[PDB]
Amino acid sequence: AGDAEAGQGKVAVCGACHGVDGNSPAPNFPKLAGQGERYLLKQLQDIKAGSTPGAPEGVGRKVLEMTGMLDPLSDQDLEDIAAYFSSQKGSVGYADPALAKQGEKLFRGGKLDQGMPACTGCHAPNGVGNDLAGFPKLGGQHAAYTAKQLTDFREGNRTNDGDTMIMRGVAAKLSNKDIEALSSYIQGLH
Ligand code: HEC
Ligand code: HEC
Repeated sequence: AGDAEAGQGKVAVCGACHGVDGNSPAPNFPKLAGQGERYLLKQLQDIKAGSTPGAPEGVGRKVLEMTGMLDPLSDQDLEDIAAYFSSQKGSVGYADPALAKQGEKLFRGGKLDQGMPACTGCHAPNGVGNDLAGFPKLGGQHAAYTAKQLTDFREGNRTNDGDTMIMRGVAAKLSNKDIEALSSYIQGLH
């Protein structure tokens, strides 16, 4: 576990994009505020490994917008940063019913015809996740971000679910329309 107060001092470069408290309105930059600490730590570690210049291909999580950024930070610094954002208050955004009605049916019901589970079992009915398990909070996340993650899991661009193999398999059954719908619903969910 990290020291949130210490992490508050280690995130100046992050602020422009993620916001000082981890809530920015920038739709492609994920909100970090109130995310589970274990999840954030894993992602920081994975992003650090996959985004360093010369990283071996397919390792970790390669975030182009964060190349080299986490390189000077030690493990404990990443924990402190995770603790800092997890301690912040998340926000909720807009769920357009034209999309979010179908998004809700998918989120709660899955696509059992295609063997795809509902999302609620791991990410909770209100999208708060399960951080003791490391299942991320989704509720309130920017739709464009969420949509990109589901697309990346489906297309094999995001592969840092290897410890569980879960999201690659889930996202494989989602259409572009399904992803748009889910992401809209999730943006307003709490
Ligand atoms: C804008 C140039 C950024 C700066 C500065 C930092 N981050 Fe970032 N972060 C950025 C993007 C575009 C993304 C998403 C990439 C993609 O998949 O589409 C990210 C992602 C993260 C995450 C993952 C969050 C999740 O929900 O899985 C984390 C934990 C993260 N960023 C942390 C982080 C920190 C601690 C930074 C300062 C050291 C930082 N980011 C800067 C864009 C930008
Ligand atoms: C448990 C069996 C799960 C089910 C069913 C679904 N998800 Fe999931 N999801 C799970 C884990 C273990 C992870 C973490 C992978 C990692 O990198 O450690 C996730 C992650 C996501 C994300 C990424 C969130 C982020 O902040 O980047 C998204 C957007 C997500 N999951 C969406 C999602 C949806 C919409 C699902 C139903 C169709 C769903 N997941 C099911 C575990 C599980």
